[PDB]
Amino acid sequence: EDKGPACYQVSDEQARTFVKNDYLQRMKRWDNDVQLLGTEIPKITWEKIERSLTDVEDEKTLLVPFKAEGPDGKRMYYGMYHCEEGYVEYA
Ligand SMILES: [Cl-]
Ligand SMILES: [Cl-]
Ligand SMILES: [Cl-]
Ligand SMILES: [Cl-]
Ligand SMILES: [Cl-]
Ligand SMILES: [Cl-]
Ligand code: NA
Ligand code: NA
Ligand code: NA
Ligand code: NA
Ligand code: NA
Ligand code: NA
Ligand code: NA
Repeated sequence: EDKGPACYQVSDEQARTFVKNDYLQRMKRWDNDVQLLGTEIPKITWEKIERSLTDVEDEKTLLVPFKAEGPDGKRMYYGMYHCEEGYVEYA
């Protein structure tokens, strides 16, 4: 049923490798964001990934925050990695 591990199995490094690969892939097609940053390949700097103190084995999403910077812009992103399913959502 699961195309993916439980979030408590995923290290911060694995979480960041996935969100980075995913975001850079989708950045190609996101016009508003590319025009904003002025590049399809921004530089990325990570923030602290906060995990729940309680119900650790039950967490379904890891929040992976990062700034993406290009020549014309810098913007904060909140990647919601849904670990068990194989995807990220962005707010
Ligand atoms: Cl960093
Ligand atoms: Cl992060
Ligand atoms: Cl977090
Ligand atoms: Cl779970
Ligand atoms: Cl749940
Ligand atoms: Cl922030
Ligand atoms: Na299952
Ligand atoms: Na996955
Ligand atoms: Na999970
Ligand atoms: Na890392
Ligand atoms: Na968009
Ligand atoms: Na989280
Ligand atoms: Na789903």
